[PDB]
Amino acid sequence: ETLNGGITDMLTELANFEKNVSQAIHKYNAYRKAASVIAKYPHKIKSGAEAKKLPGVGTKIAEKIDEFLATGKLRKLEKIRQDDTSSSINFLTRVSGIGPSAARKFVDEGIKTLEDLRKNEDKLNHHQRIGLKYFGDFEKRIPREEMLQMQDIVLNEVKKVDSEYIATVCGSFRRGAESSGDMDVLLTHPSFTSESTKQPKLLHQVVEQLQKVHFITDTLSKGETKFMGVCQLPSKNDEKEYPHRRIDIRLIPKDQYYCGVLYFTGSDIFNKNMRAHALEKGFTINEYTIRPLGVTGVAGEPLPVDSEKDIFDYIQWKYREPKDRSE
DNA sequence: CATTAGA
DNA sequence: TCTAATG
Ligand SMILES: [Cr+3]
Ligand SMILES: [Cr+3]
Repeated sequence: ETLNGGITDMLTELANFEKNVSQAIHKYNAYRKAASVIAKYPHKIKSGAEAKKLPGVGTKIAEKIDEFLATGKLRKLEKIRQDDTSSSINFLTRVSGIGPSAARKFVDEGIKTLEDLRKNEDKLNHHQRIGLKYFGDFEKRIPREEMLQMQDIVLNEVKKVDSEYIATVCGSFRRGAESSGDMDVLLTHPSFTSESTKQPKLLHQVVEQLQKVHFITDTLSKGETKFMGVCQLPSKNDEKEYPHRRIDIRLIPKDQYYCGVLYFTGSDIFNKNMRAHALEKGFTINEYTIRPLGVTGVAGEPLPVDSEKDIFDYIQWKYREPKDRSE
């Protein structure tokens, strides 16, 4: 957690580079299990050799460790951090829409900067276009004060269209967070569960609603169960307009909400931990359900859920307010 | 780890 | 169809 820091961070920097700037999925995979393993190790790595005893730890990384241990740096690390092309890819990727593949491509093309991207808005797809259009605002945080106002409106039209709609703003927001990065809304309707073969419109209805009133202003991707947009709070009585903000809506079988809700609310650790527990408590938790284990090794048979509570009750735990679902 | 775009 | 990009 800190004894092995520098090794782990250098290592991940090592990993992420083969992954993006190069196409070294393997090398890249390599740096991670190592950076993972050296993370666990309860003692101060003193030398490569020492490290080396480890699992996944090879000659290659070992060699790494020493230079890092010995000198407060790493050239390869110092040469990449410097490398303009490489840099370039790391940069371009901030463009929502831009992944490594694309990054590289554009680079090969000569497109390295933001401006480069403007000059060739053609070479870009709608997504990317957007991305590009909302780069600053996309990278900005979202004040809960704002989280509140958005949530507000959103629950309004939801309700407005059909009063039989259940929305919940999951995530860190849900979890009290003084700030968030994009709002996620979990949706469901009685009229849609596991088997009841859809009602795409279900989703449809609402996005449409949101647009109609100006909530949603773009569309990144609209599907029958998963919309992924952009939003903006009606800039008041002038002098102050709201920045563009990512948003995502999702349909869900009424019959699989709460798990989902439970789930999406995190925190990553709260989940894992709760989940781990469910294993003792003779169960299984996953993003959609909760099945009772059968000694044979495994089992199934999704237990019925009407609230965040059922799941809790199920594994006989203390209801944890989302506030303190931190871990 | 599943959903969407796109070519 | 496969491939990329989000989450
Ligand atoms: Cr990206
Ligand atoms: Cr998200």
